[PDB]
Amino acid sequence: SKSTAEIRQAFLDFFHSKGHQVVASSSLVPHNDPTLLFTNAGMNQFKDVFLGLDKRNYSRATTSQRCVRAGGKHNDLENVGYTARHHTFFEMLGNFSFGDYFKLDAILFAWLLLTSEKWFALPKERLWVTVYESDDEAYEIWEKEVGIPRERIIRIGDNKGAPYASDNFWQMGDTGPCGPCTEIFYDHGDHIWGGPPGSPEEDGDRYIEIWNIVFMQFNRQADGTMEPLPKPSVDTGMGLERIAAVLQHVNSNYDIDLFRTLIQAVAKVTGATDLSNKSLRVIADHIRSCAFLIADGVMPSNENRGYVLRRIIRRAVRHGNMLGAKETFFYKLVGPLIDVMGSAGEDLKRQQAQVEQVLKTEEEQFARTLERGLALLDEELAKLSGDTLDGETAFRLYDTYGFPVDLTADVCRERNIKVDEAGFEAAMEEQRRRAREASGF
Ligand SMILES: Nc1ncnc2c1ncn2[C@@H]1O[C@H](COP(=O)(O)OP(=O)(O)CP(=O)(O)O)[C@@H](O)[C@H]1O
Ligand SMILES: [Mg+2]
Ligand SMILES: [Mg+2]
Ligand SMILES: [Mg+2]
Repeated sequence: SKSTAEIRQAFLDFFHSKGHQVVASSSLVPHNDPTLLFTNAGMNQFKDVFLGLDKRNYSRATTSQRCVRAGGKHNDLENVGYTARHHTFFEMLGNFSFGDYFKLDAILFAWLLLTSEKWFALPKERLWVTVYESDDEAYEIWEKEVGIPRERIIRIGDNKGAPYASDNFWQMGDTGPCGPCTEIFYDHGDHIWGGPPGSPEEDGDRYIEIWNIVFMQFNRQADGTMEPLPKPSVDTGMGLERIAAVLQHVNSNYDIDLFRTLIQAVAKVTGATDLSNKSLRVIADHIRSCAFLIADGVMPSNENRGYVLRRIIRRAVRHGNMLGAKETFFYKLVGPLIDVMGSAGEDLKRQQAQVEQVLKTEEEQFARTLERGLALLDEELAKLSGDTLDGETAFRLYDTYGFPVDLTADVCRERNIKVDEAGFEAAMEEQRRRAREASGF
């Protein structure tokens, strides 16, 4: 089968050959949005083009966008290591039409790439699609132009309990370009728990969402009102790792060549003996988000973007501990990461020394308190009655040992114990009040 690298290039080559302009991935740091924490979709760099405020020399584009979903609208941090299909850092393969082709040709491009003998040659019987319930045009295309049997075409309405709140209405922000979308799913087999989309068991890893094709129609305003876009457009997004899994005949994103190699590197530097566990997969994922965030200019801190980075670094170091790592390890995975990323690893390669030093410093700093915090936590979980750790202990872990609340919660989750988050937030504010009271400002 093709390697992840070959799949990335094949996708871009397909669209370049179909008249699309190849455009480089944008940074993980949003160029001009204070609002958005990290780039979480291929659309972000084209946002103003879809709005009609910015014009390109080209009417169609294609990119492999590095994305991080670890906060805000789309936060997948707590899915990492629990689902087959979620990363913090991942690449979104996209094709974009800026007032060019619309619904029919978008759907055909996708079906061709996925099912053509000349291209990915996936079997049609394993593919399922969804459309926005009111999108009769997309439905008819799939049914009569592509020939999907009706039993594999699923209409999805406002299933998130509000107007336009739907798995088939795509909107990356509270404002900005958005629209109904049609999505292609692959059935990984009945040995896997989960139902098709539109069932209460859709969240299972059996029917995995591969490719999301958005029909950009509206600009959503702060009033929540939908203003029509000047030109109807197309924004699609396919997960590189997810399509790599399908193509390499594996069910989990972590079973693809890239992660098999990365996970091996993780086991090597930590001394882990298991070929896979939650922690090996978590660290493999985290090095990608941490290294690439640093390479894109994000520095660890206790505020905003810097804190999300710091939080991810520290969770990876904690998982390293659980594997039994005996020396500073996390920064040692930057080399191995650069290598598995191929052409998408060249920016990181340039900044390898900087990134390794940031990660080494951060891990060494946290190591001062980690084991002692873990001992305290273990001590408090042993004397705990009930399924919830009080927010006082969580605050103590934070205040003295530098455990972010989600790191503490991550440890507790593994033992079937919850963390009283409100109790933690209350403790945090009371300290803020003490700081105001004493300082006087
Ligand atoms: N955390 C993540 N890890 C890996 N791939 C992801 C991802 N989030 C999204 N993708 C991929 O990017 C594509 C387009 O993004 P979209 O915003 O539609 O994702 P989504 O959040 O609907 C997928 P899911 O329902 O599985 O979370 C998806 O079809 C999926 O293939
Ligand atoms: Mg999601
Ligand atoms: Mg989805
Ligand atoms: Mg989607």
